[PDB]
Amino acid sequence: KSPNRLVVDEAINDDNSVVSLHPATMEKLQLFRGDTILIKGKKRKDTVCIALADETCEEPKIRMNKVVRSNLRVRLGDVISVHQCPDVKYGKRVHILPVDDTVEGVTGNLFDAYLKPYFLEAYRPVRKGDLFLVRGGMRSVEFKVIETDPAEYCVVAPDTEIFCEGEPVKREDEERLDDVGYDDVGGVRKQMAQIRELVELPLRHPQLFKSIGVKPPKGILLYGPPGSGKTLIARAVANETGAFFFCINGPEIMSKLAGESESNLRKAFEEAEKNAPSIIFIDEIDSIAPKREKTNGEVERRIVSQLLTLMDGLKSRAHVIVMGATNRPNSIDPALRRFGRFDREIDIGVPDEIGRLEVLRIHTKNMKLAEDVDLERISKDTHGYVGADLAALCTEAALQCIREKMDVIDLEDDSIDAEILNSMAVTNEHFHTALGNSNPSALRETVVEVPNVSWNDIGGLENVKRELQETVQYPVEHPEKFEKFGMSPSKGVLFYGPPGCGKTLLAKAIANECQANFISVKGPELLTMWFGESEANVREIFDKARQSAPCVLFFDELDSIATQRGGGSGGDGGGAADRVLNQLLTEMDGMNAKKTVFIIGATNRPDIIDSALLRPGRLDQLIYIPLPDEDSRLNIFKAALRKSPIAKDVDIGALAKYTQGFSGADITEICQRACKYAIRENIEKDIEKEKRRSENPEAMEEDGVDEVSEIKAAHFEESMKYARRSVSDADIRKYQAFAQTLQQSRGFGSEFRFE
Amino acid sequence: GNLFDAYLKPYFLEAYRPVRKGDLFLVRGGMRSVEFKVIETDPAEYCVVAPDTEIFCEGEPVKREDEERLDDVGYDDVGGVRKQMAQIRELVELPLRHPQLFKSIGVKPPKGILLYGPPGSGKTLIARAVANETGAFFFCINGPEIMSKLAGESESNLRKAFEEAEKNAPSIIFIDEIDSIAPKREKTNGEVERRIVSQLLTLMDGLKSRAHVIVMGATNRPNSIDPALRRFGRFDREIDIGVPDEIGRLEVLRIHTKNMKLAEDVDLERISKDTHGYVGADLAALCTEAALQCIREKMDVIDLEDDSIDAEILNSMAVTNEHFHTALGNSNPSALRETVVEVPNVSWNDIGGLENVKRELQETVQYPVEHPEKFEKFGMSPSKGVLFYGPPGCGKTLLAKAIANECQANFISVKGPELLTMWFGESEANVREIFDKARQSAPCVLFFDELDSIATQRGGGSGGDGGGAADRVLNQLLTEMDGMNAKKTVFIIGATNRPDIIDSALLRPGRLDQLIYIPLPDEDSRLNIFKAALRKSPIAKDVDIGALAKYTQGFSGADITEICQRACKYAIRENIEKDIEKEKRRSENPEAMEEDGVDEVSEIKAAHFEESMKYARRSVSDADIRKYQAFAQTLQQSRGFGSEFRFE
Ligand SMILES: Nc1ncnc2c1ncn2[C@@H]1O[C@H](COP(=O)(O)OP(=O)(O)O)[C@@H](O)[C@H]1O
Ligand SMILES: Nc1ncnc2c1ncn2[C@@H]1O[C@H](COP(=O)(O)OP(=O)(O)O)[C@@H](O)[C@H]1O
Ligand SMILES: Nc1ncnc2c1ncn2[C@@H]1O[C@H](COP(=O)(O)OP(=O)(O)O)[C@@H](O)[C@H]1O
Ligand SMILES: Nc1ncnc2c1ncn2[C@@H]1O[C@H](COP(=O)(O)OP(=O)(O)O)[C@@H](O)[C@H]1O
Repeated sequence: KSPNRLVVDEAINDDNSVVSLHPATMEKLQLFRGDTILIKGKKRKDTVCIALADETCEEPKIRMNKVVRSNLRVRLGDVISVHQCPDVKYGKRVHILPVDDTVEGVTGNLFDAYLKPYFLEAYRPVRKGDLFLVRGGMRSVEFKVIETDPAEYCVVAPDTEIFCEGEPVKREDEERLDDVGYDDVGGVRKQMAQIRELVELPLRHPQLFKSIGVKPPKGILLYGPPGSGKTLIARAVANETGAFFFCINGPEIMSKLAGESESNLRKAFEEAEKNAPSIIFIDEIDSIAPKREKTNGEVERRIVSQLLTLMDGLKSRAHVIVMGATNRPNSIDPALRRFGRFDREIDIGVPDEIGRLEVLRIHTKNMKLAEDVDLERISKDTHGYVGADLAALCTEAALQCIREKMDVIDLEDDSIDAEILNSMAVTNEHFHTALGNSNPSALRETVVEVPNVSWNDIGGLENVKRELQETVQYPVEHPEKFEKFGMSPSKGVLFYGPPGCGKTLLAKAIANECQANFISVKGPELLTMWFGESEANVREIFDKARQSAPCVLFFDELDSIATQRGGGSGGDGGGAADRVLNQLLTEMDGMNAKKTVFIIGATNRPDIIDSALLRPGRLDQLIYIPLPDEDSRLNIFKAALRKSPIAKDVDIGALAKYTQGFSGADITEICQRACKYAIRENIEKDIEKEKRRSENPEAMEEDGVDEVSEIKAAHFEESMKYARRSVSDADIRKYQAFAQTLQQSRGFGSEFRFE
Repeated sequence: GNLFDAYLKPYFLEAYRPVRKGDLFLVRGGMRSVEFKVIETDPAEYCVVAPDTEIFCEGEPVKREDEERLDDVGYDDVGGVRKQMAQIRELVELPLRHPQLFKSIGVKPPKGILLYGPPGSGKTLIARAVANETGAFFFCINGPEIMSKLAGESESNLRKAFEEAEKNAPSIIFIDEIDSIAPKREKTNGEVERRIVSQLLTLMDGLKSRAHVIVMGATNRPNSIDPALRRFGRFDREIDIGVPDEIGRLEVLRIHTKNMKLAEDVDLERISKDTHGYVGADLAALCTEAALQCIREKMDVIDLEDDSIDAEILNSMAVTNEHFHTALGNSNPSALRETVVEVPNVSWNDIGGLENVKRELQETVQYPVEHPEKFEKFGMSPSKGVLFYGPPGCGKTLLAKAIANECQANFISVKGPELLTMWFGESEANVREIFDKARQSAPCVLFFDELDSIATQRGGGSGGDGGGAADRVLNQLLTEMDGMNAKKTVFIIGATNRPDIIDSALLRPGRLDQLIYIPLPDEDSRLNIFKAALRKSPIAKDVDIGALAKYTQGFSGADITEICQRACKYAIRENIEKDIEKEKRRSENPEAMEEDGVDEVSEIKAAHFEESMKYARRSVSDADIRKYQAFAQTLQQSRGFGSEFRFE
């Protein structure tokens, strides 16, 4: 294996003529940064590129994009040869023609529309016969290079002539460059990695499994909310590995007559086996094999059995992978997930803020977004949006831009000029309107997130922070030393104290600091899961916690369900609170084996909490969160005002001294009322602009920077007029009569000295 | 490749294995097994392999003769089911190994066997092993395949199978997934659904006389099928293939890694301890994932490609502990909710004190079962109901586990929340199922914990006046305990923390009528508990323990364990801070020397114990002790009766 032989890799930058290598890789071949490098591919193909040094890449791997790989007829992870050749010289004339399959409906000067920005200031190497993709005008166009002066390869220069006259060329056997790839899917990085590591061996190296004799995975079930992108992921995996893709739709198979439905699956399996390696995607598999409780027999029980038979009908491996897709794991019957039929399961959940931003950037790559568009704000605003909703939002923004452009020009005809299409810019107003018009679809889904709260957002509670670190961070980040002492740490924490003191913030901060997933569940949410209880849902939550390890499972508002039976709980009819409490106890007893899931509970009435929760193996550790002291009150005031442009004539310290018995929520409410007063004052000052000009039309422009109207001492004094304490004095002593009994430290202070 | 150095060189290394011309042998390696057939040898027919003996191997592979495959399932390919394997072997040894004897004796042999357990537990594996190791003919019937086909064809397939099996007697018919063919009669689906099952029943009676044919069913739950299948003659035998225990899981892991070259650092015992709720299929998948991870790591550095990997390359792959750890972390169990019938590892030495309770438990439990021939001599039947009461966290569950282990009896643990969680639209059979699982596992100890949730008195000391959940379960428990007295080898032990509010229906004779009070440990027992909790922790030499026991008054065993846990956490923090010094010093001075002179143990010192004792909390108030004493004395009647009864 010569040093000039490497393994291709996917690149972060999507430039069509840029290849990234580590400096150590280039040192072995005398390659320098910014040079011109030839790469040889398969089936007698080759390309020319330029090199950039990136330290993130590794020596064995070379980074390229999809277009270069398509030109080289190679796939990801394949082996290529890299050579250097200084014969690449400046060319005089290069003749390029577009592809007929992509230029339908657009007629005009494609030169200034696409090629002029494409070759502007970039010395992109060009080889005769290759193809490249240009994105613009809300579409993508394939251009195939026809001729060039310097033999086969050349460098485009400002003085180089670019010939483009001629009819569009006809597509050859080369694959489409607009098909789905790994760059067309966003927010599913972990699941994408799992699927890639599951399917890399059976697909990229099939014959190896004839030699080793180990059975590769066969059945994969993807589940998630509709529109989350299961089919997109399947198609991307199939395309980027070069596999043959056969798509089976559940409605189509089920709709057809009996016997035909059984024959279609057999034909599909036969074709996939004959065209191995291949991927069979059974879209919407829930319709074919529903749960056995349906009690509908005859034909309903035939095909599913046949399906099971045909799942076992694959007598031996044939480089064939079946990929199911449903909405809920419990929707299908258990017999489908036996050993050999469907062994692998992946959850494609609703994306988070970063995933939503990635999807938005994916769906706007053909659009010319204006400079004022802020996709980060849109990603923050869209909560409960699946990728389909984001795609629809982008389409609506594009359509609004098209409507605004057509409002002023009556283009009509049959083909819009390419320059006109490229001149359309989508602004922030279109996105705002489309976002306001649209509605989410995955609001009720349990979100598994990594919170943004850190320790710096919490005012005080330093001892609680230290105890939480010792309790949570060490068992997971440093597990190799806990086993040395032979003592297994407890995984149950219960925060108790006055309401609005920072228990949820502490849970989010400890989840974020350990870089662990966070799941938040409330008592009303547990009770709302139908009073004709579907008792599996609670278990589902723990299941979602089990596959997301490491994770922090936070239960809030336990006082609604976790009250003692009869002694301190209303509703003696029962069946709702007691049932959920028993299910929680059983799940917490059964969760001890995961070793990486921490359960945190919060309550505001620790005296009436059920004693069954405090037993070992359950939330047996108790932490008391008190009202913040004056230093912590100063910290909370500073934290609440981290963004508000507060005026310089402020004290804050006397605010902390004055606010006794006020919780953090009360401080936040005081700041909110001060902000409202400042808003009112700013509005009244803005009204002066209209009033003065109405009283005198000859008034001059007074728009000398907008009046900030900072939070001044007057606003704070007005807000403090009705500042209400949320906790009475009796609450503090009630909590103290539980903390001291749960500490046993008033009489044990430095009184145990032994040698 | 060079199969010689790959397989034969280690096979004949230092072993003087006799070799006969014409035989075959199996060599395991490279994640596979290879059959080698001996062709020739110099000393006539038999010879002894020696280091100076030439080994010729050049030539094409031979073609398989009528000899059976050596990779087929056998008794060594099944693990963790030793008792059930013995039962099946003793049930099928006579009809299969000695068939014609049943034409002479005239006694009807067993015909129908139903194996049940969680999916993936290994029912088909057991059936195939039994069929192969007895030389019987094996016909496999799959429920989905029979049910899927059209009407009339489904009835004809069973008839053809029975005809073929009878014509090729002795034989075993395995009806895999029999639950689909004959579900419970409550399905209320008629016509075809009622045809085949009836036909099945007919074909179960269609075997007019014995024909050296054994039918072997396989379902998931005994109550899933209709009762008419288990009539006299159709399906008379039933075996439960439950989820394996730690030893069974270790056996399965060793079974599935016999073709793999495990590295020296692999500790399968830790994996067996870690995997809880894993059926054999899950363990097989885990081993396959570890092997695949090893293959990926090996392919990461070499681009072998071609079409056939060299045998030496395959044999060079070693599976390490990191691969097993990663695969175990990735995998998830499948039998978590199954009732586990285990033999606990707790012994008397793990319990601090309670010597009188240990003696009473021995007299109550061990003697009636280990020495039953002398109880009948006196003519008095011992009671089988014990109720532990006392403060929480004092060792009632430990006592139950220890008494189960000392008698070498199975242990089943059930909690009140588990009983209530069995749907509030109660499937009332589940409680009975537990007792049924106790009945077939005799001798067994059935331990009920946290009875205070369901066993409170009706109305007087129980919340939720709507009813239907706690009272129903209490009535079912009373009925089952009344009906359990006939087994003579099942002991029911209950534990509660509020004996004053317990229902008086439980204390009647024939039920948990014996009461034992477990008190807070005394100072000697506190010393014993401190010693037991620290049996593995490397405690420092500057410790007293005795003054710890003296100081901890009103602290339960759980409190002592929590104190030790907090001390361990403090030691962990100190060790982490000391480890950070290795990075800090080298960052402040890159020319620092290697200070890795054995890892700092950071033993539990007096400072850690003193820090932990700062917030050491008593879990029981002083009122709890007197509340329990106001029940113990009334349940003992011994304050006024001490050595006051002297008669001759
Ligand atoms: N994670 C994602 N990234 C980018 N696009 C997505 C994503 N999820 C869904 N989409 C878009 O949604 C459209 C249809 O979604 P689809 O995959 O059919 O839904 P389902 O997964 O329920 O079958 C696709 O055209 C795709 O562009
Ligand atoms: N110690 C604190 N530091 C910063 N913010 C706080 C603190 N305590 C309360 N807050 C504010 O109070 C609001 C709600 O408090 P929350 O944590 O929900 O109360 P609880 O602990 O009762 O759930 C949060 O938005 C948070 O900003
Ligand atoms: N006790 C066991 N020992 C060894 N392997 C087992 C055991 N139980 C299950 N397996 C493995 O599980 C695989 C399939 O299990 P199977 O017997 O088909 O499940 P079921 O019993 O539900 O039909 C078999 O290939 C076997 O190797
Ligand atoms: N006498 C004792 N000897 C040893 N350990 C004990 C003792 N009492 C309590 N423990 C410890 O307390 C923990 C839980 O006690 P447990 O037996 O569950 O209490 P309960 O009897 O209320 O069920 C166990 O892990 C055990 O190690």
